[PDB]
Amino acid sequence: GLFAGKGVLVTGGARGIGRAIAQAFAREGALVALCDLRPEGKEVAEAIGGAFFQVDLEDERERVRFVEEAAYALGRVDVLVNNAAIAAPGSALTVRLPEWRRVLEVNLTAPMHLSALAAREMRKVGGGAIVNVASVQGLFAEQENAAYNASKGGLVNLTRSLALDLAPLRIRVNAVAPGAIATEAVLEAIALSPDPERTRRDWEDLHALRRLGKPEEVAEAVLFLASEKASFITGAILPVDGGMTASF
Amino acid sequence: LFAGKGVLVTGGARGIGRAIAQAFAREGALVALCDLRPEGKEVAEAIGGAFFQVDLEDERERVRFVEEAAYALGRVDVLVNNAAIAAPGSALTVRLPEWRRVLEVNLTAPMHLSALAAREMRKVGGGAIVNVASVQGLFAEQENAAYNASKGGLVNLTRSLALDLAPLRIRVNAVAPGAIATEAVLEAIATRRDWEDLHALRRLGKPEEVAEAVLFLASEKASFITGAILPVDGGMTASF
Amino acid sequence: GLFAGKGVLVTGGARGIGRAIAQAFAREGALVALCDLRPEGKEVAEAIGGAFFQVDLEDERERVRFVEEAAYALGRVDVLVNNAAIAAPGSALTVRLPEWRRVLEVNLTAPMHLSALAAREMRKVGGGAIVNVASVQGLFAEQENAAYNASKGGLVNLTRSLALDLAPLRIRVNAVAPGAIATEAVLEAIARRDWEDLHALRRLGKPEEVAEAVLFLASEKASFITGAILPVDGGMTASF
Amino acid sequence: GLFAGKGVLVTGGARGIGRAIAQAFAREGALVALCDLRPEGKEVAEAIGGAFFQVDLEDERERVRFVEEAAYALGRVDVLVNNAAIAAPGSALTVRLPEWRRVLEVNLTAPMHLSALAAREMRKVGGGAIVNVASVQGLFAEQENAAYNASKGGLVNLTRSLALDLAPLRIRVNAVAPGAIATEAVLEAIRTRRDWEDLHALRRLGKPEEVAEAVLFLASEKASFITGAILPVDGGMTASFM
Ligand SMILES: NC(=O)c1ccc[n+]([C@@H]2O[C@H](COP(=O)([O-])OP(=O)(O)OC[C@H]3O[C@@H](n4cnc5c(N)ncnc54)[C@H](O)[C@@H]3O)[C@@H](O)[C@H]2O)c1
Ligand SMILES: NC(=O)c1ccc[n+]([C@@H]2O[C@H](COP(=O)([O-])OP(=O)(O)OC[C@H]3O[C@@H](n4cnc5c(N)ncnc54)[C@H](O)[C@@H]3O)[C@@H](O)[C@H]2O)c1
Ligand SMILES: NC(=O)c1ccc[n+]([C@@H]2O[C@H](COP(=O)([O-])OP(=O)(O)OC[C@H]3O[C@@H](n4cnc5c(N)ncnc54)[C@H](O)[C@@H]3O)[C@@H](O)[C@H]2O)c1
Ligand SMILES: NC(=O)c1ccc[n+]([C@@H]2O[C@H](COP(=O)([O-])OP(=O)(O)OC[C@H]3O[C@@H](n4cnc5c(N)ncnc54)[C@H](O)[C@@H]3O)[C@@H](O)[C@H]2O)c1
Repeated sequence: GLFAGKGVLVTGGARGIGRAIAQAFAREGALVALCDLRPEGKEVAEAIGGAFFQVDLEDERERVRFVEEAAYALGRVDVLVNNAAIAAPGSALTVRLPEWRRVLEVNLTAPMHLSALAAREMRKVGGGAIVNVASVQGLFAEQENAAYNASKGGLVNLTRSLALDLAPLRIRVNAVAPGAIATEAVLEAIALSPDPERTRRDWEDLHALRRLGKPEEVAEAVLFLASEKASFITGAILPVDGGMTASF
Repeated sequence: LFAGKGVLVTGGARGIGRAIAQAFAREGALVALCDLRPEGKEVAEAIGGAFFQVDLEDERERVRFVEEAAYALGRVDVLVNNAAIAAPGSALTVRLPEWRRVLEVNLTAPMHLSALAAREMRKVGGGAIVNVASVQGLFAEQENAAYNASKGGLVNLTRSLALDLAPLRIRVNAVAPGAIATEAVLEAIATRRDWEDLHALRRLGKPEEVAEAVLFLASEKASFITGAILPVDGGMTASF
Repeated sequence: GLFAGKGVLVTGGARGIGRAIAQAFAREGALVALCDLRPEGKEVAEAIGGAFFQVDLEDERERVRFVEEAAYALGRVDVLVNNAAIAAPGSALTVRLPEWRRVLEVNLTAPMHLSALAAREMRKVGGGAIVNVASVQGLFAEQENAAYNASKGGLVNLTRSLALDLAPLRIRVNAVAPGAIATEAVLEAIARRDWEDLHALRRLGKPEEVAEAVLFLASEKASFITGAILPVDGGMTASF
Repeated sequence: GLFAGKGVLVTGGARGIGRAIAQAFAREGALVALCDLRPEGKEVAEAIGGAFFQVDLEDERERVRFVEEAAYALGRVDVLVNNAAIAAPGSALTVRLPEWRRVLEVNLTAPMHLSALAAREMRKVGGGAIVNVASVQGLFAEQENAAYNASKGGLVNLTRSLALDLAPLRIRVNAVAPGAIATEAVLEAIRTRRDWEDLHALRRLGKPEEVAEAVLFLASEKASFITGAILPVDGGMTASFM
């Protein structure tokens, strides 16, 4: 397929969007290596004949291990998808500094570090592509979600920085900015709200298509940006939000 | 990807438009392209599509194009608004007639054609529209006022269309190309290194590269993408 | 008087934001020349001690006449505020072409033309400033308001174009992008809570609040600000 | 003037834009408290009749102490300007993790923490305003300046987050995004002159005072319906790429 025999690294591929991305790449012929804190990642890799590495991306040593083991296992690195991320509820008034720093480490520092590590391996095969999974919440903010909004905002401009600095290595770097996608994490957030039915309706209506997106739909955008079909696209931020950011 | 689907492409005689027409035809689509330039005839023949000589500045001609194209293809599933013109000059030098002509072709025409095409798309349960804007619709350049204003208008019109056509199951997006090596560019030059260095990839883009982005946005693979503006500029807009 | 003795042109100053802008400049000692199609602009001018010109900005001849007569009355032109605008309800599917074209003429072509005309007067005094009143609806769209969305989107990029081309004449050009403001025009459309909830401040803005932003951008305090689009929306565009 | 009797906190006020900002607020009648790691900030405070606090903004304990002592000295806190910042040359390929983290701490975490601390003081006087000094490099990137581009990008969206969360406390939060400003640091780093200047439509570098004027406006009541906004003060740099 579009990625036959290509080595693809996907962070946080145990479930949700990451899992959809890992499966999409496998369906296109890629040799996939994914990591996650969740042991369920093992099953995902088994189903797609890929490799799984249980990794805590908050730790710089673990990030180094993941790229090394993935590179050795796959034999090459062509694509890196920075999908793993976390959040810490609260505005600047109540978020605790340690939790805030942890979100910045996992959501912003990790993608920066992993991109550098992956780039050095891509150099061996003449280049490659990196896709960062940001969010519409990296372009705009929401109440009580300071750490997430700050870190994703940083990820958006980091994507531009990486695009400029890695262009010489023939590595393109882009990001997708999803709107509300029906992943386990979102279904949980909705189900645990005081009025789940109402919440679901409200979230759906944030999009022009009046429905939540599907993980597979975000995966298709990532696949496109990581493919040679997007050869003149780099440093771009692509919203995959069913029209959310087109109107208030 | 588009086997048997009806696709309308404006300004398909050369450059990006021609590449777009060829790309859809390669994917099995029934393509109807229009242009003022007669060479569009050979493009249609080479890809097995239909050519219509149309002056998009004229509203009657726009109505005629969609009617004739719909009849010829049998259905309309995708519309690509690619045709455009420019009128050199700042607000201080541009003449009103030429300014209005640029707005008619670059902004009014896409609005009108989208409405006409949408009515046909309703017959097949929806579809997709892709507008070819420009980085010069998100930013400006010296002495190119009509182009900058019309393309800026096209960018927000894309958002408007996305909102109003969502109920009809029609997605609407736009691509914003940077410097692409088309006849128009390989004419304005007729500078070289300057334009190339405007991008991080340090080279001009190829028409085919913009076409691939257009095909993606027009495809079901972009099912949750609407109202979006995608730069295809080799990293130009990522830095100054 | 931050603008004491300076000549200021304000379009659409009979009511709403335009009226507030005219009053603000007058309060600061400026010689204000405001135009509008509505007759009540006369009373506004009388109350602030300025000059009123009943003009139909859709007419290019009247636009030329306005700047010429206003310049003569004031003795000099230092600032131009393009505030006049109209809308045509409807999506691309229902808007009439003639109405769409008229919205483009008044909302986009008129500001382009007036800026050029005013710039020639500002040259006499070594430069000046132009402030275009765009809208959040020039950066984003809403349902059934295609003409307004497209024209305001064009006005946003035209502001960038003008800033680039007029810098040589030492004329800064910026735009304000107001969110929901409590003007009679808005009060009519409404005839509430939802519109207020669109802003983080949870209230509609006052015309006077938009005027203050306009005066800032038109002042020397904003000497290194040009080609900028400043939202005056109570936080609306900061979140969904 | 616009800030007569108002308590204003300015970070990194020893030199450059921060110094221009402190001087501007004092010029408008404000009671200014500025901090900086550089001891010469004392001179700025003395010149404008304000208060100086030597502070290492990378340290959370010193940040808490700064707001506490500044609030005590001024008697009230109405405005906070997050101006202090640092950079760490290098792309993601060459930057050292520790320096990258330090840049995030000073450029992004510090403004977040300080905004929270200052907001609690503003609540005592019915609200206030916060202005973050971002950069055009928070909206776009440049070569080999990853830490700065990432932190400023985060600061831009943090500005939106703060605006949404502090609105109820009647606190507006906005940011300015300066282009090339002729600070002593920039004047020393400098064909090179012409190139940097030609990045702006005005074809010249901006003055620190010009950025200060925008900050004053956004922090004033004249900007009462402006919050969560990012205002470029770049002489037209971001209006064009050619
Ligand atoms: N679902 C949405 O609506 C939505 C919208 C916008 C952006 N996104 C982004 O999409 C991505 C995935 O979202 P999701 O909904 O699938 O969420 P998710 O909770 O499933 O998170 C992604 C994966 O990251 C893993 N992970 C988190 N911290 C880790 C760490 N320190 N080490 C290793 N693995 C770690 C998690 O275990 C999880 O499997 C994220 O970057 C998220 O910010 C999602
Ligand atoms: N080439 C670039 O670098 C570049 C950059 C940004 C945006 N774009 C956009 O891409 C599109 C195509 O660009 P291009 O470089 O191929 O230019 P082009 O000169 O080849 O123009 C496209 C086609 O439009 C046709 N056309 C123009 N006015 C027409 C009318 N009234 N009726 C019918 N046909 C008409 C022309 O004959 C031409 O074949 C345009 O919308 C342009 O604005 C191009
Ligand atoms: N009110 C809001 O919420 C809001 C929000 C965003 C942007 N805006 C913008 O602010 C500006 C003023 O808005 P407003 O609410 O006061 O509206 P308004 O209805 O009062 O319109 C402004 C003035 O323009 C005049 N005008 C219109 N067409 C004219 C023509 N051809 N010749 C001469 N005068 C003409 C009108 O008579 C009116 O007095 C407009 O540019 C509008 O798009 C307003
Ligand atoms: N100079 C420019 O061209 C330019 C352009 C865009 C944005 N900016 C922004 O404007 C602001 C000021 O820039 P500047 O040019 O005056 O730079 P600067 O080097 O003078 O730095 C500002 C001040 O911050 C202080 N500072 C740095 N780290 C500190 C710490 N840990 N604790 C306490 N004080 C600390 C420095 O001592 C200095 O006095 C910054 O936020 C910068 O990113 C500057």
